[PDB]
Order: sequence, then C-alpha cells, then structure tokens
Amino acid sequence: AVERTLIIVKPDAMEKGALGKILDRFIQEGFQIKALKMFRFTPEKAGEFYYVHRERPFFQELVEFMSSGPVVAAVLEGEDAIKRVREIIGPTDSEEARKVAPNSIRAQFGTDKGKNAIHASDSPESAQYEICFIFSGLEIV
Amino acid sequence: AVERTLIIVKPDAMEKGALGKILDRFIQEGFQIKALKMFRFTPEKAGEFYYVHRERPFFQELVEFMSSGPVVAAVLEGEDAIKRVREIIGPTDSEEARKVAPNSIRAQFGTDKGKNAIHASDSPESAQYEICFIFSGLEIV
Amino acid sequence: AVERTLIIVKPDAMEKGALGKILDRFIQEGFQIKALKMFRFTPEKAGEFYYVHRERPFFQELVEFMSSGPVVAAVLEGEDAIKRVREIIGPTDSEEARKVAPNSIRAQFGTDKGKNAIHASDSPESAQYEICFIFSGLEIV
Amino acid sequence: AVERTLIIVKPDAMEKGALGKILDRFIQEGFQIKALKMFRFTPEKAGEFYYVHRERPFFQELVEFMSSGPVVAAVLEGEDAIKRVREIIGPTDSEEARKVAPNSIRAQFGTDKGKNAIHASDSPESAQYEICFIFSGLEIV
Repeated sequence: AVERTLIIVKPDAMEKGALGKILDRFIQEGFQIKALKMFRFTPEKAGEFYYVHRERPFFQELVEFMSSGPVVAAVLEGEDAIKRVREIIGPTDSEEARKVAPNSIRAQFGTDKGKNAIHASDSPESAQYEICFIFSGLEIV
Repeated sequence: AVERTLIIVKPDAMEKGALGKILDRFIQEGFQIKALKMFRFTPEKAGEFYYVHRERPFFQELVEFMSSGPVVAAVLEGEDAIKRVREIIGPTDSEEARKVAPNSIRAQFGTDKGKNAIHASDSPESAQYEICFIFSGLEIV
Repeated sequence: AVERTLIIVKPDAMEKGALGKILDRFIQEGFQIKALKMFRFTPEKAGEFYYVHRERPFFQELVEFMSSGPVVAAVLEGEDAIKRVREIIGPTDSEEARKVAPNSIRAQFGTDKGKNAIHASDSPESAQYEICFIFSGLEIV
Repeated sequence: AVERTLIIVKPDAMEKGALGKILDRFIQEGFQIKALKMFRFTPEKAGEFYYVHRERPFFQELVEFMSSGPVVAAVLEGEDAIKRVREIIGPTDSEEARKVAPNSIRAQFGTDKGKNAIHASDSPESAQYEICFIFSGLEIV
C-alpha cells in the first residue's frame, strides 16, 4: 500500500552539496515529497530522535554528528515507500554500499559508517515515530 | 501515569479574550505546558484533524467554525492528564456545563454546543493523533 | 498609530507558572495577540537575538539565562503598542519595578535584574528585528 | 557584499519534479542554502506576500496559482546573491527566457508567463520583506 517514510540528509552530504541530487533521485524514483525542511538538531533532540540506540556504543558519536550542523528532512510518500527507500539508500557502511549496492545513495554520497550521507526510517513503527518527531500534520502538505 | 494531552482554545474563546485565563487555569491545576502555538486551520486541515467525525451531521459546521479564525493549541503534561483535562473542560454543551459542572472551562467561557470555547483529546489514541497533528517532536520542549 | 511589538516570557516567569496571568494582563490592556509560541533559544540564537548587547558586560549571563529553558513569545498589536507595552512591563530591575511601578509585570513576577520575568522590544527598529527573528509572516494570524 | 535572497519553487515546477534539479543548480552556482521548507500559501497569505502587485491586472491569477498547491522556499546566501539569482532564473516569460537566456531556470523549467517555475526577490528591500514573510530568524541556520 501507499506509505510514508522519513529521510534526513546528514551534515556530510549537506557539506558536499549533495542535497539537490539526493532529492532528485527520490523524485525520479517516483516518490512524492509531502514535507521538507532544513533545521538543526540540538544534541538533546538528536538523542531523543535516536532513543532506540541510547544503549549502543556508537550512540554519543551519532548524536554529536547529527547535531554538528544543519540537516534536511523530507517525508516521502509512495507505494511500499518504507522498504523501497531503505533499498535506495543502501547499507549503513558507505564503503560496503559501494561494494554491494553501487547505485545506492550511500554508495554515491557516503564516506564511511558515520558520515553516510543519509538516514531513512527502518520500519513502519519507526517511520511513524520519526515523521512525527520532525513534522506536524500541519507541515504535511 | 504521566500523560500528554492536547487542548485547543477555539475562535469564540479567543474573541472573548479568554486565552490567558484558560492557560492560567491549567497551570493552577498543576499541568506543564510542553508546547504552545497560535495558528489557523485551513478547512482541509480542520477536516483532517476531525476525521473521525466526517460522517456526523455536525461535521461541516465544526470544520467551518474551527477554520473561521485563529486558535491556540497547547500540549498539557501531568499525572492522568487526559482524563483530568476532559473533566476540567466539562460537557460539550456549554449550557449543560453551567448546569452540571459550574467550574468547568466550558461553563465559564463556552456559549453553546458549537461555540464551546475549547477542545481536548478524548482518549489516549486520539491524544497521540491530535498532538502529532499540531506539534512535531521538535516543538515539544 | 497601530503597532506591533514582541514580548518574550522568560524561564523564571515560566517556572513560576506566570504565563497565563501575563498573557491575560496584555489581553485586559486591550492588545491583540497576533502570534504565539513556546520554543527554546539555543545559546547561538539567543546571542543573535541580543546582538546589540554583545559588547555589554551582562551579555554572556543574558545569553545563558535566555537559553536555559523554554520561553514563550507573542506578537502584541494595538495603538501605540511599543511604548505602552514597555510601560506595562516596567523597569528592568524587578526590585526597582516594585518601588516605582508596583503594577508592572516585572514588579509582579520579576525577581531581580536578570530574572526579570519578561522581555519587550524597546523601539520600532528593535521591534521589527525581534518580531522577524521569532515569527515569520506565515505565523502572524 | 554577501547577501541573502529568497526563491520559491512554484507548483508547476513542483509537479514537473524539478525541485532537486533547481536546488542543485543554485548549489553548483556556489550559494549556501540557509533555510528551506515546503509549505502552502493560503490565498490570503499569497496575497499578502505579493502586496506590491495588488493593483496589477495579473494579481488574482497569480494569487490563485501560488496558492493552488504546495511550494518550496529557500534562502540563498552568497556574494551579490540578489542580483545573481535574478539573472540565474531569467526573464519572467519562460518562452522569452528560452529565446534570450537559454541556460536560465525559467528557460529550463518554465512553461509560460504564469507557470514560470520559480520566484526570486527582485531587490534588497523586497528580499528583506520576502525572507521575513516565509522564514523567522529561528529557521535560518
């Protein structure tokens, strides 16, 4: 069915000037952009956004990086969007993306496992949580 | 447990200059205001916000009224907030509120069944939906 | 003529539960609230908002305090609003406000010179800058 | 000197899927994107945004079109940004743009005089007004 998912273009991809190319990719893939904004996570908000990983070893690095500069979030809508967007961005490790998914966003714009260009919701539950964290219903148009 | 709920001060109460008194009441009742903003529903958004009532006879009147002027929404947090806030605002019919709940918000500031001063989420499920409709996680502070 | 000015309710007054009473005061004084929101200054933003005082000795304390917790900003509209609102809030030193302007907001809710409850634009030029810093034209309704 | 200007990607360019390519163009031209969001003008807001043209014959058509669907606004920052961005988008009539400025945004993505893909501030004064209309200082990051 038609679904909504969240992507966030990370500070590394922002700095590389990849924003337009990244959005264009999702447009060409046939998604509708339903919400879009540039903003900046505070460390606290980034921590809340990533609450599920608070126990993980990479947590602090992730929170700091994701609050180190402005990011751009978008709500993408389309058939099977959550699963399809995951596949489009590719594996978390940018280097591995270049090895196994050479057309993926992370292969094209990601540097490594931390500076990997982009985030996307990994499940229906996480999509619901993440979209609401960033955008209100008033912002979805 | 500690809960969050949504209130919206409606155009009638806004015009009456009741906004400060209404917020003060919830403050005195011991709630934390976690989010707050003045905005205006488009007819479309008001329709979406009230989707559950699309079948009801009052629907069009409600949507028009709720988009007829600016409103103010707040997220209220506190122990048992959802049920407590419902009780504080009182029955939907302002006139009946004056009869059976004379200290309720609707008794004090409501006019009738339509111009009844204020909205509050009526359940945990509707609270979750309504809060996200109006406020993002970024706006809850 | 009819003017617009900005107020911000500071963290001290927020913690005291004074928000509703403060807004009510301005409503009773005959002002229209044209915009309203709860948000939180980052230290960087608070610094920008107060750029004119960057040279002053109190600057760092002010910036830290104003980013120490959530605040609420409102746009107030009315005849001669800028000068009238200044007079309603009273002198910067809360203690002095109690001595020379006992009905002022700062006399009622302020503690001292730093925790002085509320901010208001001090001139037409600063009003224009401050309103735009906090609210877009899209948020003025 | 370094300046800020506003662009708005119009509903026609949005529908053509041109958003990514348009932003990428400005990135390649060496501008920083300081703010970005997808939103929708109400007819009233579009009218306010375009107040200078209220007397013009095209006014009503412009207001309706610009409120006919979601748009995307960005703040662009760079040396001589206001003048440079004007030149990049090209003449208002998309067809004339293809004739005299074949590399301009409007030549590439515009259809005619009304569906001409994109708006940009035409002067320092209008830039100041337009940026503030769409984005608060809190949204510029």
